[PDB]
Amino acid sequence: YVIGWVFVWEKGYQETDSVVSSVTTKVKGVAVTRTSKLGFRIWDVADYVIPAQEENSLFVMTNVILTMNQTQGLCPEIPDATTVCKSDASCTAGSAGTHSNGVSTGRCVAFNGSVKTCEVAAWCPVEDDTHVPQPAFLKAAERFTLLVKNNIWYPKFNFSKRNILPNITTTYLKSCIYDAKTDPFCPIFRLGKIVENAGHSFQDMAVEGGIMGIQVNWDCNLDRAASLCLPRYSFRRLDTRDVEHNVSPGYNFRFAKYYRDLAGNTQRTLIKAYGIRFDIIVFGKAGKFDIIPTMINIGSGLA
Amino acid sequence: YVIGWVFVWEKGYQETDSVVSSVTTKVKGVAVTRTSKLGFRIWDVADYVIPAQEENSLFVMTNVILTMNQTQGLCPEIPDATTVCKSDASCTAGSAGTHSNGVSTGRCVAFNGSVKTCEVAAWCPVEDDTHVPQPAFLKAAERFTLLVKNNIWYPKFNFSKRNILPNITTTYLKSCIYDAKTDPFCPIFRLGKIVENAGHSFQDMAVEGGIMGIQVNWDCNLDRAASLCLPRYSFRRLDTRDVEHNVSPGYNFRFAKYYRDLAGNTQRTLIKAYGIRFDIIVFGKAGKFDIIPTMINIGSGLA
Amino acid sequence: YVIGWVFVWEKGYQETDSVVSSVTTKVKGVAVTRTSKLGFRIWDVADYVIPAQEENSLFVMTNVILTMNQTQGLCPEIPDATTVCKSDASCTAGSAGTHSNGVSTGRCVAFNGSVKTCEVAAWCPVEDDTHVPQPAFLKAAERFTLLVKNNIWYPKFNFSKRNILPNITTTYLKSCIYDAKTDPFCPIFRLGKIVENAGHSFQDMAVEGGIMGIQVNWDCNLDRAASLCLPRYSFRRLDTRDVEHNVSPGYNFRFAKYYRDLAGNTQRTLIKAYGIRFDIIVFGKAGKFDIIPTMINIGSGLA
Ligand SMILES: Nc1c(C(=O)O)cc(Nc2ccc(Nc3ccccc3)c(C(=O)O)c2)c2c1C(=O)c1ccccc1C2=O
Ligand SMILES: Nc1c(C(=O)O)cc(Nc2ccc(Nc3ccccc3)c(C(=O)O)c2)c2c1C(=O)c1ccccc1C2=O
Ligand SMILES: Nc1c(C(=O)O)cc(Nc2ccc(Nc3ccccc3)c(C(=O)O)c2)c2c1C(=O)c1ccccc1C2=O
Ligand SMILES: *[C@@H]1O[C@H](CO)[C@@H](O[C@@H]2O[C@H](CO)[C@@H](O)[C@H](O)[C@H]2NC(C)=O)[C@H](O)[C@H]1NC(C)=O
Ligand SMILES: *[C@@H]1O[C@H](CO)[C@@H](O[C@@H]2O[C@H](CO)[C@@H](O)[C@H](O)[C@H]2NC(C)=O)[C@H](O)[C@H]1NC(C)=O
Ligand SMILES: *[C@@H]1O[C@H](CO)[C@@H](O[C@@H]2O[C@H](CO)[C@@H](O)[C@H](O)[C@H]2NC(C)=O)[C@H](O)[C@H]1NC(C)=O
Ligand SMILES: *[C@@H]1O[C@H](CO)[C@@H](O)[C@H](O)[C@H]1NC(C)=O
Ligand SMILES: *[C@@H]1O[C@H](CO)[C@@H](O)[C@H](O)[C@H]1NC(C)=O
Ligand SMILES: *[C@@H]1O[C@H](CO)[C@@H](O)[C@H](O)[C@H]1NC(C)=O
Repeated sequence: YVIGWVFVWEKGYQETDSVVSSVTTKVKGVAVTRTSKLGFRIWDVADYVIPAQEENSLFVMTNVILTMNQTQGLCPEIPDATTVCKSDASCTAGSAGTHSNGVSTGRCVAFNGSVKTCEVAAWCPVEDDTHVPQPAFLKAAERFTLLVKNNIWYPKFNFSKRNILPNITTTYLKSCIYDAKTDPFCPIFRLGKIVENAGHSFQDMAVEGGIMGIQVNWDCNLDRAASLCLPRYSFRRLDTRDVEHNVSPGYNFRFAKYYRDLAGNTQRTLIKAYGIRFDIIVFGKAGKFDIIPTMINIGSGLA
Repeated sequence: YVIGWVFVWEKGYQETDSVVSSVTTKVKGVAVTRTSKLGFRIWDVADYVIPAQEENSLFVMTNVILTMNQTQGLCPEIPDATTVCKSDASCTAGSAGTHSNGVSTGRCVAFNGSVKTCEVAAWCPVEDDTHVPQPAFLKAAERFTLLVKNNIWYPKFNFSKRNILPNITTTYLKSCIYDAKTDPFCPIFRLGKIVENAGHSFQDMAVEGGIMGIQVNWDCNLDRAASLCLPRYSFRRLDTRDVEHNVSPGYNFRFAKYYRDLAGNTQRTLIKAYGIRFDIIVFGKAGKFDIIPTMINIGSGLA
Repeated sequence: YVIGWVFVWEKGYQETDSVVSSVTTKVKGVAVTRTSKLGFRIWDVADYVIPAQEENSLFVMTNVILTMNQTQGLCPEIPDATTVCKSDASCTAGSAGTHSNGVSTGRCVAFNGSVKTCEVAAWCPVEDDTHVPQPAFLKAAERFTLLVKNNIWYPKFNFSKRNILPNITTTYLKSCIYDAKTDPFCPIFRLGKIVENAGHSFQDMAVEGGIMGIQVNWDCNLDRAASLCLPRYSFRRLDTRDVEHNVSPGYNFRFAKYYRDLAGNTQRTLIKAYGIRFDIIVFGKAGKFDIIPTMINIGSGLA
């Protein structure tokens, strides 16, 4: 038993290589407030997915903080301890610490509540993120569906395969949603269910944003059949909620847009967009018997 | 013969590792209609490539469907069987299926031709994609040229190399275009020829969009010379045309832009951009003799 | 000694696999000119980082060439030797070479200095890049800081780890900046220091743009402790300055924006943005003892 079995279980036979992959992704679903005889911006795939595509990944804008009607000028910093001031002292004029968004004048200017903060020359008013809004603005996004289409290639063979298996069909695929118990190959996932299979609740993760991984895992013993090489799915949170132990901000990005009247009087407005980012983290290795390399590997065992 | 030859052919000697890579890409070429004394938007690299860069990849906008002059409001759905209606029945008021772009009122509203469809509260009018325009709008894109610049690094060595080989020169590189028979190292490819070397015709693939892979393949026996480690090129289609057997849509994306008068009356306009996406799918393994690890590997053979 | 030691040093024991990774990046810092009682656009993270995110990578806009107030029409080509003309000859009417941005009329039109160039139908005036401005416009970017947050996963284990090590804390992390001699684990790098650790000077590399790699390298003997698996950092230039020996342009991209009056009279303006691109090139392999696969590998040694 021993000698044959150990090589046969271990697979020193089968020649193996790691997988070359390509991906495309779409989100589908709509969100709204009010109805007929009324107006409120209805949300679709052309709004909430920006940027429209990324390599192996996509974003969903779950919650938004709005910075409005800016010009460049003079205003107070936000009340945070590292430059809350009784009077000017460490806030050196003509200097700007790496946390900041503007340059000191040397003045501890008055500000409401806590009675003063250090001044900055900056875009004004400053960005305030002291209270990330709750509930998360795009609360309806839990129900949206992500389509993950993936093609795998093995350079050690003429082989390739598409994650939409060769027996899935139109009238099913227009309404299937993935479930590991009943539909192990439908390429469509429901965003709330991506996060729930990772053990987190989308109700909360949507507030401050985060990063989410669809681990499309490929592993094939290519000896059997092309009909029998198959994908398996798993889901992982990739940020972490270790606050005060710290991690810098929960995942977000801070794009802006900018405008003028005909007379040229500039403004920016800035969106601190909090969201969940979905990374389609494909990985695989696959093996095929192949006698030539096997004879060497098993040859060490044959001695 | 046997014992030495099998190890010598197989390369249990040579120590090997898989490649760390970076890429940059530009497209060059122009497209037009009309001439002097006339006006029609002339197309260049600043228009047709959007988004301007992506990781290991780029897009070319071959064909465009235009959704115009929108507001949020009340309008019919497109005539497709899953909600063509004789009268209201399954189209439940206050509900929206995952195919859709708006919410039911419960009314099977009249619409022209096929006499009715279910209503949605939505962006209106709805997106129509029942007839992807032919010939493809940017027909001239077949002649455009993509420059692929790639640098490879092997962490098991101090080694790196640039795919623009160390003997290519200015006056050649300003006009070379790749051909596997005569110019195996020119970094410039012609888009129509990328697709033709994959066996497809750009004349048709430009209509409904798709995904295309430049497999820049590196494989070196580093023992020989740095002058003799070299890239090899190959081209693969990565989407598939298995319609009715289905694949969801052919590759496209659906960005939009949005506007107001000074009085604030909003619009969007939405581009369903169909195109070819080019993925610069670099992969390599390379090997160098190295006596220390060889002595172990060949040691199993020496027994 | 020999038999045990060679297997024990070489690590045919320990089972090993290559790493699955995710990344997020932010830049922080500000740049300015003039002060109070004066106006000049102040620069922050919402301006200079565009595009707002990319997979494993980010851009910093170090230097900008401006193409202004365009319409489509008739104008001369830039004075470059491959179509500087004494009179019309090779510049065939209705043809456009792959270097160009417009189509020949067959006329060698007059132009100032060198007295003529071939005409193009084009966007006009043409893009001029004959003198990349010096010093680089965003000179202050040397002082900006990039935060690199990286999570690693090993599919051969339940294992994962975050590059912000489990003993880094808030009040340090709000002001640490990386240095291989004193702070080997702070996730924040200073852009000028990224380039200086690669041996180049940011003072010059900022002029014509280029590509820069933060090689976050993971290598763990997982036997020891999760507390003792640790990242190591290194920095590499990935473009090259081999001019005249050539490389096509130094790294840049050429986005544009476009506008109309209410009457619809179109313009574009085009930014040839030169910058440094930062690629967070994570790679790792890690090994853990594991007796089952070891017994096979060492079994060849035991014979
Ligand atoms: N320009 C803008 C502007 C603006 O300038 O008004 C406002 C924006 N939000 C927004 C948020 C709430 C809104 N109302 C509202 C909601 C609840 C109760 C009562 C009233 C309304 C609106 O009433 O329209 C508009 C955005 C952008 C973007 O540009 C933008 C770009 C990309 C993604 C998202 C956005 C975005 O959210
Ligand atoms: N805003 C717009 C607008 C608009 O608002 O008019 C129109 C657009 N197309 C378009 C198409 C055809 C056009 N004429 C035409 C062609 C044949 C025969 C007769 C007449 C004309 C035009 O005559 O100018 C314009 C686009 C955008 C984008 O924003 C845009 C953004 C990114 C990529 C592409 C586009 C785009 O194609
Ligand atoms: N639209 C624009 C426009 C415009 O239309 O005026 C001008 C732009 N530059 C710019 C450069 C210099 C400026 N002054 C100045 C500097 C030194 C001495 C004296 C005067 C001023 C300004 O005075 O404001 C403005 C940009 C954009 C973008 O759209 C843009 C988009 C993304 C990144 C960068 C840019 C950008 O640099
Ligand atoms: C496509 O055909 C295959 C045939 O094997 C179906 O396979 C499923 O395989 C998993 C194990 O990998 C089983 O747990 C399931 O029970 C199988 N399905 C069924 C219906 O028994 C696959 O399901 C087929 N595709 C569809 C859409 O059913
Ligand atoms: C750069 O130098 C090399 C020297 O080997 C040229 O190599 C070509 O190599 C392939 C095989 O890999 C041969 O089929 C070609 O015939 C070789 N070229 C020639 C001209 O014979 C390479 O072509 C050189 N670069 C250029 C631009 O010619
Ligand atoms: C977190 O704890 C570790 C404990 O090992 C600190 O480890 C540093 O490890 C390197 C070698 O990898 C040594 O050269 C350093 O001297 C160690 N640091 C010190 C302070 O001695 C690590 O530095 C700790 N984190 C912080 C922020 O200090
Ligand atoms: C900006 O805010 C002011 C009031 O603070 C308002 O008058 C102005 O119209 C706003 N700008 C725009 C473009 O809405
Ligand atoms: C939108 O269409 C209407 C006619 O349906 C037209 O009057 C209006 O000017 C259009 N809007 C714009 C901004 O062109
Ligand atoms: C474009 O330039 C002309 C002068 O050449 C100027 O009159 C016009 O106002 C400029 N356009 C804009 C929108 O500034």
